[PDB]
Amino acid sequence: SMEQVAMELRLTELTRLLRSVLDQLQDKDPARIFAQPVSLKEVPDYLDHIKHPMDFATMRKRLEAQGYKNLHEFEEDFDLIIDNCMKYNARDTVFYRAAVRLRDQGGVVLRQARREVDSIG
Repeated sequence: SMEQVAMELRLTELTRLLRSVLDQLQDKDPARIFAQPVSLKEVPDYLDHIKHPMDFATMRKRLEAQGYKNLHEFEEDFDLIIDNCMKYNARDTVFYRAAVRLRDQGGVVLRQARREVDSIG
């Protein structure tokens, strides 16, 4: 139908905006601490601690499959990256500190993306 097409064009444009948001968030992680999944070879007990792992590569796969229906879903995944890290790692670690900086800096980017998604429908 023409409606299914129009909906698909909306999803495509959302995907385009989320791809730019993702790029901006990931620049706030210059050390690449959140770039890839925590290695189960190197942290074999990770899944006893963290039930829903997340990382930027895993978000990017979902994005490119147009697997985010709205910004709320995408934010949920970003929040898991931060929140998982802040639980698994102690406060006095480079990892926890990197999460706090990503959270603080990403907030700005996400504040305007919410306005852009409401604005452009």
